Amino acid sequence: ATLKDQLIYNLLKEEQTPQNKITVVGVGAVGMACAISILMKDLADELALVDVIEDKLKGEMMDLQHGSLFLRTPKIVSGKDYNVTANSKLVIITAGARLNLVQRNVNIFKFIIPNVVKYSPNCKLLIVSNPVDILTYVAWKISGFPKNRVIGSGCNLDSARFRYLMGERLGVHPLSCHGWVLGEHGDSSVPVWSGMNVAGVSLKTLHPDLGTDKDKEQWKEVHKQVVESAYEVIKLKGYTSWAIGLSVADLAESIMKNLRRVHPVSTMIKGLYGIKDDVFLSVPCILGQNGISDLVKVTLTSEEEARLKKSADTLWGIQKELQF
Amino acid sequence: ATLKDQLIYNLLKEEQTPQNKITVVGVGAVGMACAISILMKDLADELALVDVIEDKLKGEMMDLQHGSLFLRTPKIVSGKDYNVTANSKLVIITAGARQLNLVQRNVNIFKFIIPNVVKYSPNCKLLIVSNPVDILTYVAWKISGFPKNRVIGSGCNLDSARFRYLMGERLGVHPLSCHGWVLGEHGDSSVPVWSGMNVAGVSLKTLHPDLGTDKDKEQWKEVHKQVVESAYEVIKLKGYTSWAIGLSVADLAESIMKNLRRVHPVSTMIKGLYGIKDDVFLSVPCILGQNGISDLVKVTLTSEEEARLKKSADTLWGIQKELQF
Amino acid sequence: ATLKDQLIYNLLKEEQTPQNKITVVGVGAVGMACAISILMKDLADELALVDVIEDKLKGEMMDLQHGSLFLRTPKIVSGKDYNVTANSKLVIITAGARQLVQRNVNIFKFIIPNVVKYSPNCKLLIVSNPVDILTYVAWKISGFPKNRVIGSGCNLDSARFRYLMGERLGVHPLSCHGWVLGEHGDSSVPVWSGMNVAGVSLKTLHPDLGTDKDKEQWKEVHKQVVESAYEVIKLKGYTSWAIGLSVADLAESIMKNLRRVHPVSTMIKGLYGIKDDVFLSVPCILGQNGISDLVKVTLTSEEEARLKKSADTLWGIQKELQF
Amino acid sequence: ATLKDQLIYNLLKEEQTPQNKITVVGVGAVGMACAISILMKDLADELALVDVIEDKLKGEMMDLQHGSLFLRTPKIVSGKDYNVTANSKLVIITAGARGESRLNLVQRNVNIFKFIIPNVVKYSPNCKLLIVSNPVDILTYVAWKISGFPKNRVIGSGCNLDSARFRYLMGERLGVHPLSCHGWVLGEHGDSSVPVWSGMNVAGVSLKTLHPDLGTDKDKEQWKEVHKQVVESAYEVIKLKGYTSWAIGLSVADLAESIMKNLRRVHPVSTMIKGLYGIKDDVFLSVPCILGQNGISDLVKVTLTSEEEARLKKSADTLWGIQKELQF
Ligand SMILES: NC(=O)C1=CN([C@@H]2O[C@H](COP(=O)(O)OP(=O)(O)OC[C@H]3O[C@@H](n4cnc5c(N)ncnc54)[C@H](O)[C@@H]3O)[C@@H](O)[C@H]2O)C=CC1
Ligand SMILES: NC(=O)C1=CN([C@@H]2O[C@H](COP(=O)(O)OP(=O)(O)OC[C@H]3O[C@@H](n4cnc5c(N)ncnc54)[C@H](O)[C@@H]3O)[C@@H](O)[C@H]2O)C=CC1
Ligand SMILES: NC(=O)C1=CN([C@@H]2O[C@H](COP(=O)(O)OP(=O)(O)OC[C@H]3O[C@@H](n4cnc5c(N)ncnc54)[C@H](O)[C@@H]3O)[C@@H](O)[C@H]2O)C=CC1
Ligand SMILES: NC(=O)C1=CN([C@@H]2O[C@H](COP(=O)(O)OP(=O)(O)OC[C@H]3O[C@@H](n4cnc5c(N)ncnc54)[C@H](O)[C@@H]3O)[C@@H](O)[C@H]2O)C=CC1
Ligand SMILES: O=C1C[C@H](c2c(Cl)ccc(NC3CCOCC3)c2Cl)CC(O)=C1Sc1ccccc1Cl
Ligand SMILES: O=C1C[C@H](c2c(Cl)ccc(NC3CCOCC3)c2Cl)CC(O)=C1Sc1ccccc1Cl
Ligand SMILES: O=C1C[C@H](c2c(Cl)ccc(NC3CCOCC3)c2Cl)CC(O)=C1Sc1ccccc1Cl
Ligand SMILES: O=C1C[C@H](c2c(Cl)ccc(NC3CCOCC3)c2Cl)CC(O)=C1Sc1ccccc1Cl
Repeated sequence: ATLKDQLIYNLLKEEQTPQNKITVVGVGAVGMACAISILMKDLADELALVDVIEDKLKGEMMDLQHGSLFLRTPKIVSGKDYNVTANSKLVIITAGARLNLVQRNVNIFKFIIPNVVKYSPNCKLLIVSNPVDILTYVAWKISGFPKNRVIGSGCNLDSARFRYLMGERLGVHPLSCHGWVLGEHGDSSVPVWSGMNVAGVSLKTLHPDLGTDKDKEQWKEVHKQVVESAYEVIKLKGYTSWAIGLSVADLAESIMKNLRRVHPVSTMIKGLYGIKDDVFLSVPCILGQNGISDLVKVTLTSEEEARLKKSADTLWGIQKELQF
Repeated sequence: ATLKDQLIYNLLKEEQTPQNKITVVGVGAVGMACAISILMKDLADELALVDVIEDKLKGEMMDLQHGSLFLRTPKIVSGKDYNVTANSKLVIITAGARQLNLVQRNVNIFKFIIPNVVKYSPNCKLLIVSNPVDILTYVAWKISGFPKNRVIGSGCNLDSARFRYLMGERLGVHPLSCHGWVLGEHGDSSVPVWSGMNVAGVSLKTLHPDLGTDKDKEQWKEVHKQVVESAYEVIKLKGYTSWAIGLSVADLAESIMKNLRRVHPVSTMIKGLYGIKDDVFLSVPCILGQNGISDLVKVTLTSEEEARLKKSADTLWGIQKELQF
Repeated sequence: ATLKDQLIYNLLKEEQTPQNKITVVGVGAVGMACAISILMKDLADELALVDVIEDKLKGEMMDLQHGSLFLRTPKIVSGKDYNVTANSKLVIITAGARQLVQRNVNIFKFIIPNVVKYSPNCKLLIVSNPVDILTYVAWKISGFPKNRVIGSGCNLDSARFRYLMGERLGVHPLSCHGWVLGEHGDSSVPVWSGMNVAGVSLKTLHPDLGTDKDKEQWKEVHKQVVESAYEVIKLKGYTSWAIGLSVADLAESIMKNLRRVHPVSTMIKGLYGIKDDVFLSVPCILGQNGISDLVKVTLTSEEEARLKKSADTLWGIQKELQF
Repeated sequence: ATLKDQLIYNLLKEEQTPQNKITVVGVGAVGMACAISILMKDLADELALVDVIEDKLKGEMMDLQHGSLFLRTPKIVSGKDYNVTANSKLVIITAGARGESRLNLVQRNVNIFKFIIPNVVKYSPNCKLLIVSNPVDILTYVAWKISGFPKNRVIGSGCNLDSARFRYLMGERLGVHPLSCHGWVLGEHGDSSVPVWSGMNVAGVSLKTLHPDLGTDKDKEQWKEVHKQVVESAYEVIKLKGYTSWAIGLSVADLAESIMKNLRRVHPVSTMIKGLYGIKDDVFLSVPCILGQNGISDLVKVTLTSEEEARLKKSADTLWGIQKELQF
């Protein structure tokens, strides 16, 4: 016999499958921050890591594995083969690298998505890789999954950054500062001024110039700073990890726990705000165990609606020229 | 009136001195992992970041600041100037770089760090991470002039954390329930205490007398060898180590900030113990509270285990006596 | 030498002052739920319990003490003497039996001076009913500034409202935003204008929201907040879990200096035409100094009238109180 | 078109089976403490409450439901009908009623279990049973016999609270946190529990090695009193507040964490100890068990002294004597 057999008597020995499994595809700067944020929030009972670079993949896995004593996730596995992803509740795509970007990542997704669907056919896909709104469509098209199980990060980080800036401006915690950034993630995002409030008190009601160029306090700058900061962190640090890692983990929480909380995430907007083309844009979504079960019908101004239609038109133009 | 004045009526324009403040010196791979682990464990009400590279420092601070919505730490500040560290309860040194050269290099760095830290937070607890951790904890203690309790070195905390994971894998039991102690000099010269290795109070050395011996048919010595091998393997594979050390440092921070009085394998002034008569810092099980190392566990070591600690102490002192401050 | 001396070497046996201490006065049904909710949220490094009934007080303390292994609060102390409360950051008053005005005042006449004596720089969190009247009583006796005297007020009312709204819409209470303000209890005010999900005003989509002409009768959501309160009392005899969790949430904001907005009772003199020393619930920024700032909610003529009537009613009682 | 339809567009109505469900049977002092501890530890996505007293059950459910804003458990349901328990991963039995004999209590609670257990198995056939109701060691057997579930899916609280109280007392004595103070109380839960002095340590330093008279009557520091106080305290809390809730509530939640999360942590819980320590009868006693998604997958073979072994055999003999006279 052995010391294990000497010390421990076994009752049953079937290698039981996990119940709450999460997969992170692309153990990059973003991917690894999502991983640690998920592990510390105790959202999964099994974490699977997938990457093309086998050496980095093994090292990242081993590093997380050594922290097991301080974690409540008993199984951290990795592999270049997608067999490690089998029966994931949530699969997060943070793969690629920081029109060429579109084309390059589409080819990467051509392999990633069919492999993911092959091992976890009833999973929820959370796309992070940029352009997130275009790649969510790419994933949805390749997977053949229903629109609810294809979730794009979209304006989640944008709204997270907006609520922080608003929070600093007012000297109130971002949790209590309510604001919504919707539409196309990035530069072309839309700040919904009407929805901006603290304790149900509309900021646009108290300050009618809110978001206009006429504004003496320059509140439009709060949205400009969301865009400026993104590029500033890239200029300073070379990458972004912590803010996106935490935001992705927050979405994962609502999904894994079936919380039914409203989040600003990229979804099939076709049929809303006059949009006709198969494009994904960020709107407030109820996130549960089935992904996006319900969508909040935000009342948008003519100006706000126009911007979402223009984003949709722009995004479709690229999407129609894509070879799957 | 501004929209802020229109929306909010002020009772008092604040501001209390920081209450549960933590400072991270060196926003490197290790430093930033300590930062995120501390932020997620809701240990501080204020986090301060210090580095020589201002661009990276500002970037790392801003990135953490954007995640504020998902955090319960209302103030994340940074700066090259140590004025940002003022009134810290715990100051963590993760400064320098990866890799005698590393000793004299990091000693020179500490000659500025430590006096600046003491200047702004004179009643703080120092948590040294930068390598050689055992030597640099002494360096910090000497420069600071702080009592032995307020100078805490990471030491064999990560070593024991890695050991408990490996032991855990071997036995198919969670590392939390697998008890083992790696003590002495952090790194290659660490000591696995085979007498203390247990699960549910059942001594593994009692059941398997060959435990941690050359004749070990199951080769349990490899569990300690793998702790050393893994360290260099992660370095070969990804280029650095962050997550494992980040989590371990946060666990120590928890006992220090919350005054938990939990026992941890950390580097402390081992003079007067195990025949050591020199001013050297080695890892032993320490009770971690609001005053740092208030008490230490007197582990019964074998003549071979004691000899290793004395040899480590002799080696470490040899370097330490030739150091200039 | 003793086994303790043989096993452990001591470096220092000094100081030991509590950095994040919380005190619960009145280990009743409400008090004990506040205690467990605080302990599990890891908000204090020391918990102190005070009561007149010494037997129950010791029993409740010992029970919590046995759970120490599963907690991250190293010191749980109790006593009829307020010496146990010394150096508290937050003191919660859940003392005096449930139904009441003049009775609890006589209880406070001793509780508050004893609390101030041992923790003079603490934040007071009043839970004891009538919460709005007793917050004034505490503020008057303590002599503490407006910010360090916090009343639970409409925190539980809004918590119940957001749950009901949440059920109605099939959305989590966290994402369902609504504000119940004014006098805690029956005379509370639902602010329909502030009611929203993702910044989308429910009153904008449904103009009949919280009126009599509402075919969906959303005015029932507020009625049910009041009805439920009395229903839980009819069914289980008391209320503990809902209030315990709500008090812990306020405690979190205070202890961690979060600066989050909460519906809590504060000195409302100078707002909505109120000229008297009365405490009513308004959205307040909660931190290390308590109520540092308050949100100036735009109220309708009817909403304002209700708050003025509550203020008038509350002052009428308060002016006839002997101090 | 209602305000809900105006505000929210629906993608799917697709209501799925609860993934991480927990059921609490008996919303008493113990039951409700287990409930709040579980809710705050974010272990379930659905909590179901069952009791005979419909009014108290509705009130307890509504009270928890109002706290939903401060919780991460989206569904809190209750009912006298066990249809509410359907698809529960873990079912906890805290259904009982605490100047009566111990034999009156056994058959009293067996009559109660004769309805509870078949109803639980009917709606959640692949669940893990966590027995709390006293005598826990006897009632875990009763549940196992009625359910027909394998040994692993029938978990009794046993000496979990006993060890939790012991580690607190040891912790106070040494001025070290209970987490860092390691000790094991095994065997029959209650008065007849066994303190395993060989396993008593801090940082792997055996206390019995440093102090050989540890736990003996010889003991100059009288460490055996640490175990006596575990028993004395139990009755003292009962004398003082009339019941015990917080300590047991937290302990049950800790077990639930290991089960729900499949942590594979070692816990002192009651399991069938047949063919171990010379016991040949179908009896459940507390030993260190590895708790995962399948319940008790493995058990730690603790080296016991002749005296320690004798106590476990005597407990087993006593427990079987009652168990063989029971009707099912
Ligand atoms: N709010 C949002 O939606 C945000 C999105 N992002 C995006 O996240 C993505 C990832 O960013 P970083 O991690 O910083 O990039 P990176 O360069 O650090 O990491 C990408 C990783 O993916 C791996 N990878 C490449 N091809 C792969 C394949 N076929 N299968 C699996 N793994 C593969 C690479 O080896 C690398 O480890 C980018 O597209 C970036 O723009 C970044 C910030 C915010
Ligand atoms: N168990 C343990 O004790 C472990 C200790 N370590 C050690 O931690 C240390 C840091 O490692 P990494 O972060 O990976 O190195 P790194 O190269 O990523 O980071 C060091 C950082 O310190 C900064 N720095 C340098 N001089 C400074 C000064 N005067 N003031 C402030 N900041 C300064 C650098 O700019 C850099 O950002 C190393 O000495 C390493 O050996 C690593 C792993 C485990
Ligand atoms: N949202 C809110 O503001 C709510 C407020 N409450 C209120 O909380 C209060 C407490 O309720 P329960 O705990 O259910 O009452 P209870 O009858 O269970 O408990 C009150 C406790 O205070 C103790 N006590 C009495 N005089 C004392 C003194 N001088 N010093 C210290 N302790 C003393 C009693 O011995 C008893 O243990 C009531 O006034 C009740 O109306 C209840 C629910 C919600
Ligand atoms: N370490 C351990 O194992 C401990 C076990 N216990 C035990 O826990 C049990 C419960 O204790 P308390 O809650 O204080 O008792 P209690 O009197 O407060 O509560 C028992 C509850 O079960 C309900 N109940 C009765 N018959 C039922 C049935 N057929 N179906 C569903 N519910 C039913 C009652 O209506 C009541 O609400 C007792 O047997 C007690 O000895 C207590 C402390 C520690
Ligand atoms: O989408 C990203 C990706 C981003 C990033 C990465 Cl990871 C890498 C590169 C860039 N940009 C540049 C770098 C060189 O010059 C052209 C493109 C960006 Cl912008 C890092 C980042 O923060 C975000 S979020 C965001 C981006 C723009 C506006 C608003 C928001 Cl919220
Ligand atoms: O102390 C460290 C520092 C270490 C590290 C870092 Cl951060 C960076 C580099 C190295 N290796 C090399 C690099 C060039 O050639 C000589 C040294 C190591 Cl080894 C990375 C690491 O894991 C640990 S912990 C450890 C180290 C050795 C044995 C046991 C343990 Cl627990
Ligand atoms: O203030 C309280 C105290 C309350 C309680 C307690 Cl703790 C004790 C007793 C009662 N009522 C009765 C009991 C029998 O007949 C007379 C008085 C109430 Cl109503 C329990 C409780 O839920 C609240 S909050 C509330 C009260 C009324 C409307 C809206 C809200 Cl939010
Ligand atoms: O099992 C229980 C049930 C217990 C309890 C309750 Cl809830 C109620 C009553 C009693 N005793 C007596 C008192 C009056 O006459 C009949 C029975 C006990 Cl003992 C309360 C309690 O703490 C425990 S744990 C325990 C019990 C005895 C020794 C050691 C431990 Cl760890």
